[PDB]
Amino acid sequence: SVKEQKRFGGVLVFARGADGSSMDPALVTDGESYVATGNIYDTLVQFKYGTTEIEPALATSWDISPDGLVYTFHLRKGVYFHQTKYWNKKVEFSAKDVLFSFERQMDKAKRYYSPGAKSYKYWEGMGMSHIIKSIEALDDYTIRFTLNGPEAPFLANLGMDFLSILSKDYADYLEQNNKKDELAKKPVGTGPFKFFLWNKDEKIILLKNQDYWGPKAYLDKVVVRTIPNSSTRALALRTGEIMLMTGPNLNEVEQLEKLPNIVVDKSAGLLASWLSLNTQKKYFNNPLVRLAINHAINVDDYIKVIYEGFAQKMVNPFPPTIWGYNYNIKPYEYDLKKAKELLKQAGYPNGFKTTIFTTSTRNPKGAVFIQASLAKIGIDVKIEVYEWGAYLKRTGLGEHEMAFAGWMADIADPDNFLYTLWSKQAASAIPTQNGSFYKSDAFSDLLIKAKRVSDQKEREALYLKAQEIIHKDAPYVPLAYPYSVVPHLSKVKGYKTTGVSVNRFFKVYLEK
Repeated sequence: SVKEQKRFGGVLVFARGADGSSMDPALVTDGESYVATGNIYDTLVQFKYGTTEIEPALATSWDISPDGLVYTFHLRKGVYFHQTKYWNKKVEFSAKDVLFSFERQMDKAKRYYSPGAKSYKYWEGMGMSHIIKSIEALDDYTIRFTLNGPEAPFLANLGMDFLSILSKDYADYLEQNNKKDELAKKPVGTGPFKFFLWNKDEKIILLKNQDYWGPKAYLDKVVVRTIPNSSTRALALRTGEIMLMTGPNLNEVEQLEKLPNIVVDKSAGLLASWLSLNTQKKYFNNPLVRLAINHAINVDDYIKVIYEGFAQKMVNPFPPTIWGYNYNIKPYEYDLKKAKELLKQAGYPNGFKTTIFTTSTRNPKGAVFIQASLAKIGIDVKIEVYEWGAYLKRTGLGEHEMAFAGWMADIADPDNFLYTLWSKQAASAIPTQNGSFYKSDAFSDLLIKAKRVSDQKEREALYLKAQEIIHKDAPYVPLAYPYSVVPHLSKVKGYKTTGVSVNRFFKVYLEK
């Protein structure tokens, strides 16, 4: 097409607040890491850009048995892994690559990486080894999963970053050179961009993959920059030095959108932001103390000061853009007198001392707000600040007492918040994504039942009840569902804040 033809060509410079931590997405859990990897690797199925809808990817079609127990995937033929300076052999993707990618996480003998701090965190956290009974390559283009029970989220899970398809040929090559760590540094995938370079804490360069199996990327190159100060990042947009950015200072949004040639995209979001309370530690193991903390923080005021109104008050663990949200639950009321009384009832009439962890990139006013709120009931909060990589590591190991936490949905399903972040299964994995170490049988058992039926209304009933239990238990302080807010130059088209895996750049183009 002629309108289409004009979309091709150019360089996009994207900027964000913290670098990624790996080029193997199975080893990490954070959005910043996935900026790069989500462009490099494909999965068996994928989400249609801008949406939460599943469509084919490295599998062209699939059949699911009507008891939910067997999933047969028919793999795309003629797909080749990237050639780069460090891997110049041209190899066709096949069933053995799916087996490598999954079986390394499933079977500890096939871990591939040396013993050390590397961990398949999502796989462990989710209990994927409990879910899958077997994986078979029936032929070079056919993979069959057999499950130990029905698992409603399973198809959508196969779209998630941790189940990206790595190259078994490349792995084997690195193993024989004793350079296995490079699998996570110098990546090889099938996606619409390939890796060119990664300068830690500075930039990653992606180049168009001319041989991509799907519709070709418009852009020739993407430069993903790390600019940690969000004001500096916005000034870089204002000068044209960068072209699209995440994580704006919300008190600058209004001035940005007034400037010529800047657009600020905004949508409701699939995001939640809260305070973890480590329920296995002193004080935070007492429900009355947690309830006091809940009643002492004015979330309406928090959203005004921290988010400048670009957020909705959080009530349940996941946002109301996802089905199954419990609209009947009332948020805990801000009430200082009640909070004080609760602490007195718990045996702490003069409060106690504790610590909050925060990140160097978050607005510093957040931690200060919590400190101030809790000081009103006699809780003396010390603030400790960490860079992002270190923050993920330390909170992953349960070092915190209180810490800020946040999640962007991977899939539009409550399982991706409730089970992945709040279940006993999740709390059992070390490092953990259940940063409150919340351990409730009654809660977790409802989430297990909800995996085992696929009818959405039936699952909804179980999830509504689960949201009641976690609210009663108050193992955290819910704060906000932030809006997605993304400033960019008006010439940058095709980017979407909606849906999941939003930082894939294959649809983005420069208007000409």
